[PDB]
Amino acid sequence: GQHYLNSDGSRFVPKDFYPKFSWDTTPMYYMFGDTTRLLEPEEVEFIAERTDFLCIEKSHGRTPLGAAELGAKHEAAAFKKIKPDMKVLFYFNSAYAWPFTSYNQAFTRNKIDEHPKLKSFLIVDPKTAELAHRRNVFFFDVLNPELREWWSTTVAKGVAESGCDGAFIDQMHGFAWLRADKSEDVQKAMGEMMALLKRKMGPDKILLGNNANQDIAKDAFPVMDASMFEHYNEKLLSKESLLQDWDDMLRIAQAGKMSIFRIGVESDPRDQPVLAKERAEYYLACYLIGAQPYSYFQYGWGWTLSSGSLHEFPELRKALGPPKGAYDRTTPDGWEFTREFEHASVWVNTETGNAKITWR
Repeated sequence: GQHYLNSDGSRFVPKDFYPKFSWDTTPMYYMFGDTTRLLEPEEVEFIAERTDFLCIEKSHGRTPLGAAELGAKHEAAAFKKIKPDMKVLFYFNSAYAWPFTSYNQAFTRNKIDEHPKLKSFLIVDPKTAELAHRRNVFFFDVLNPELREWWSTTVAKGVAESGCDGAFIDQMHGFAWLRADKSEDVQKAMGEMMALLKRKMGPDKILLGNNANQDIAKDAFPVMDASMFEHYNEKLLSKESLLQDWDDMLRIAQAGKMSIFRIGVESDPRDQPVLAKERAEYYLACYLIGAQPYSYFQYGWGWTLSSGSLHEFPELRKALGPPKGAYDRTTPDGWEFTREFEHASVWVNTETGNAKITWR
């Protein structure tokens, strides 16, 4: 146990700028924001106790501070006051031009025409010859090289201005379904944009891509340091998808990269805190079956500060310890999986949705 071991027994060698990792208890990642307010010191303390790795969300502190990147700057400093080594990521979406940061302030129905260069970065709906939009939120066009340059510089500027340790990039699809004949170009362009960002952030900055395990992100994945399994709907929590997760988590770890295995019980088949606490054992088990060095669990029922980050799920605080080996698929075509850790025995049936972790 001198070095962290992937489930294939190979050694995981982290980069110097990675967050802390340990198997002592479930390795945790947190991600949260609140448009309406900053964290109270007591809330910073609560989260800081439970994680070394978090991300501030897309709108945090927008109302009190006026711009979401100042929310990120505020919390990054608050957390680092407590744990100077905490890793705090700045959020930026690669697809939706959410107008929550100063950087994106022009991407509104009433301002965009006054910014013709920024407007030219956006997808046009061929059905209207006007900007494509989702409730008047416009769509970056990754096929536009000037957008790739602007966006990657902007994100790097947001990481620098906020004092964050890197970036969480949301979305990898580049709206490929809107230009499906160019899907391969979109995937290639996305990789180009991420490589620009990775370079522009300079050394020692973490790049986490959301859902970057998906084939659509293959050109982006190499320059990423981390990828998140978002489990954003029921299909992604199927027994087949969970087995794919576990396969992907090994591949990610073998690449020296980190994974975030994120669960929002809003996507559970079944009052969210009660449900979340009841399902914690099952979803933790799903993570532990596939867990690797420098993989982290995120748990709650959404993305707001009030969506789980400030609740105690006692399973997450129990001693876990290093895995004693890879999971065992109890029968070759069945959906029961077990795995042993130094302080816990995991059993899960992903066909039926039942699990039991026996804490020793």
